Amino acid sequence: AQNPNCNIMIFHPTKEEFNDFDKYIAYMESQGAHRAGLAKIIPPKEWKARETYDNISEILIATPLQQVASGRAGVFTQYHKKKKAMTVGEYRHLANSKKYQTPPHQNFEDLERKYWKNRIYNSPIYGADISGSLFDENTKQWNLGHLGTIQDLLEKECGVVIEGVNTPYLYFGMWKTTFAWHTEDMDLYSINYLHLGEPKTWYVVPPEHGQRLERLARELFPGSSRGCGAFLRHKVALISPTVLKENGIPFNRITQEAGEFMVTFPYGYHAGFNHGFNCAEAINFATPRWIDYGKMASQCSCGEARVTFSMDAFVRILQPERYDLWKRGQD
Ligand SMILES: O=C(O)CNC(=O)C(=O)O
Ligand SMILES: [Mg+2]
Ligand code: NI
Ligand SMILES: [Zn+2]
Repeated sequence: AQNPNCNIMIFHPTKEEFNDFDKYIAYMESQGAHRAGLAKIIPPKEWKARETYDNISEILIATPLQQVASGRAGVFTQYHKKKKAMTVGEYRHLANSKKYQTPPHQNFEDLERKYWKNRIYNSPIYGADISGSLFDENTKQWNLGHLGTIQDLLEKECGVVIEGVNTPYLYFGMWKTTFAWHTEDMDLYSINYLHLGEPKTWYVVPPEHGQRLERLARELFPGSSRGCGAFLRHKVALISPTVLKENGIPFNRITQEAGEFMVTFPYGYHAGFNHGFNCAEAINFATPRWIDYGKMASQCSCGEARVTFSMDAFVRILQPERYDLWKRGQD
């Protein structure tokens, strides 16, 4: 078995190897990369996502989210308070203000210590989940707006044509902006490209050990657990590395820098935080290996998780028994 300790693997494809996206994912999996739940891909030196970032300031962040925490430093939830619209140039200036900017620090480890010590005492503002792309249309390789769609993958594997579309999302971050512990919708893959700015630190639980994280979460968030049998689908709970180590949960960590891709694998729980002003682009995708994960994915039916139009068909075809109850949650 390749990668039996479930370490995060880092790949350096050549420009020739960067042509065929599906083939390269399958290669990484041949080497055991999926066992970690997360992999890093450093693009060939010849590749670029676009020519410059000099003209992005007029993108609108229609609904910036202030991420307000409750709990203790290592075990907390966050809720998202909607703020007034602002442009990316206005958000960048905010991120760089004395109230929100990254503190002085020695290295990524010192910054990580400061994040876990102090996150709960601040409410950073995240421009998350913005439909759009920063890849140039002429970028042919690993262009997250030109991937094969999940609907087409389901159709190729299972023969059933379904409605729905699959487009990317932009994320504008600042110091302390936080992504809570989650797997993807329908336990899909994700791919995330850090276009510019400061790093993003990731934490990940191997897919084979995901249920250990779920059991800990039920213990740490006991009211939430009674409310919903899949409350991590709400994307609000944070647990620190120190707490995970105290409770014996297997996990790994890595920091993504500008110009790098990350792939999350089916049922790979992940969480993390931004170091400072940045912009990322991410999208879900599928492979043949995902289908069995999609069939088994948990679902929130309490009403909180509320997701996209396109998840309907995935539930309806892969999980027909759950469909009725899940759809009640959506309506
Ligand atoms: O970058 C973020 O805030 C969150 N991204 C992801 O969870 C992802 O790419 O799967
Ligand atoms: Mg612009
Ligand atoms: Ni994710
Ligand atoms: Zn729920």
